[PDB]
Amino acid sequence: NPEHYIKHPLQNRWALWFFKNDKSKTWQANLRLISKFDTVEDFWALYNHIQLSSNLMPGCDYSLFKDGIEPMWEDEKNKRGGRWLITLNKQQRRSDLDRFWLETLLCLIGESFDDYSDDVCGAVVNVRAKGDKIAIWTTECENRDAVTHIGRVYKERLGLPPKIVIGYQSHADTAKNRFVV
Ligand SMILES: CO[C@@H]1[C@H](O)[C@@H](COP(=O)(O)O[P@](=O)([SeH])OP(=O)(O)O)O[C@H]1n1c[n+](C)c2c(=O)[nH]c(N)nc21
Repeated sequence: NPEHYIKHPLQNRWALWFFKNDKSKTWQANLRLISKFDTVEDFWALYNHIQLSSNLMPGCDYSLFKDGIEPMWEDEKNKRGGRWLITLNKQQRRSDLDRFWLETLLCLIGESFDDYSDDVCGAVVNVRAKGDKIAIWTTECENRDAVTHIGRVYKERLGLPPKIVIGYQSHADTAKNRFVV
């Protein structure tokens, strides 16, 4: 009976990355691979072992990306892409940051965007004194149907009311909203 002893494989293998701001080093040198996983059980083992985003020192990031995609604009799968951005105020560090981030992780590993989950590259949480950010990165900023489907599903999974609007920005511009939902 395979069900009783095999781990549950995920559709993709994922890599978790950590960034710590250190002014001595370049941005790329501050980015480090923590580990990879490709089962539900190994996901939770990693998540349960690491700090909540709300407990990270200001200036740190977590990134969860499909194995083979580095969490940087320069990666072949990100250079023509962009991000759905969730901007948090300082009070939301306490109320929403960790629950939004875990919901974002599950959207990725559970492949929650139907046919368009293949357009997903990964997600990033930035812990910053001026206000935290969470973002889902996708591979092609010109694929309007894929980008807007991901954005609408993401907004509903986060539980954001219609009085909130979230925006999608291309990395080429970051390096202006193209879409809003
Ligand atoms: C070279 O500087 C860039 C960014 O200007 C710098 C800060 O990115 P970042 O840490 O995303 O900005 P925040 O601290 Se949330 O603050 P604002 O976005 O300015 O409100 O971090 C570097 N950086 C940030 N990212 C995401 C990248 C990247 O993908 N590739 C490269 N080459 N650099 C990146």
